[PDB]
Amino acid sequence: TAYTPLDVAQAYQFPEGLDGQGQCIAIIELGGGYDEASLAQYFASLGVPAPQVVSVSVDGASNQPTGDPSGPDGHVELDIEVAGALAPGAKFAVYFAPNTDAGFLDAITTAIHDPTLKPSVVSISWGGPEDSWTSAAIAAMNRAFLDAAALGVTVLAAAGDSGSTDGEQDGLYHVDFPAASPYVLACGGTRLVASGGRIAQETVWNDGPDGGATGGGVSRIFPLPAWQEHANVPPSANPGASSGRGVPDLAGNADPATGYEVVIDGEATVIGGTSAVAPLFAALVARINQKLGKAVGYLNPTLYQLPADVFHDITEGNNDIANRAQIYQAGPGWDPCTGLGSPIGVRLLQALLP
Ligand SMILES: [Ca+2]
Repeated sequence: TAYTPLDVAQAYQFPEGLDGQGQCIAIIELGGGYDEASLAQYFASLGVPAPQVVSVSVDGASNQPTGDPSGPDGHVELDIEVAGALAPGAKFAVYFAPNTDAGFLDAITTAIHDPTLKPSVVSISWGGPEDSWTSAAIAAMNRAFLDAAALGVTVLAAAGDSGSTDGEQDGLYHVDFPAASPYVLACGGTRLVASGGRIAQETVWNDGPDGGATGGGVSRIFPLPAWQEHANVPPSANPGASSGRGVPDLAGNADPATGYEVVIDGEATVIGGTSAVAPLFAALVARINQKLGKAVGYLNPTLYQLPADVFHDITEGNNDIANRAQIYQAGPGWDPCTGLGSPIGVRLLQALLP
């Protein structure tokens, strides 16, 4: 199967009447590139206004599509098409930086502080397991997310496509950064079966070692935040059992099997992965900021205090691609596969009207 971004949104009941207008959404890109007119073509087919999109060169990098769908272009255009389709009245801001610790950082800090585009939400679909980041990068990164929160900016982050071990093949369980940061809205992945706006089934994304699986777990670097105390986060599965930030916060369709119908470098194709969820939730936020007349910024503490019925709870599956230990597994309420679960659009917004 497969769906357009609009089908997913309708599955998650995104609130109607909101196009994200007046909201600028930033997107972080670590290479590759998009073709403007081509994007403008994709939206038309979806029957949506083509959003205004701008490229910002960071550290000497820029919008440079290579033509390889499977290269960074697939990543760039999936980001813009998924969020562009759902918040088309919003201005889009794409920061390209070199694929590095530093370039990643300067991209995040430039968007966050950008005195002209002024993004209210930041969608990030890049990362690496948190134990592979320097201390310096980790510190500057959190300093930047802190800065986000303070400026009223909502930062979302894909939590990874390589199950509970995150492609760090050493036998232990690992979560990705920046999803692990508590200042970030960590986005996991699921397999959505849905029709007519009603969700039939929504399970943890896990197509095995080779099909990809949502990232998810418990950070042994960032401690359990106060707001996760009632979420029933388990200690890390790794030996030592320490206490830590449960990853993700929210989850949404990412299974390629039930993927997104896109157009990447001219070809029609169906792709999934968690790098689609963060731009997806990025559009929801923008619609909500639009409704309230104010940017919602940092949501994490709020989210964990809202009524559970604000979310579609995912209770079946596990994100273990490494073994048959079923680490970690989905369950009632918060779980280290899907978080609180998939947000219910109208419900999220209702609970945020003051
Ligand atoms: Ca659950």
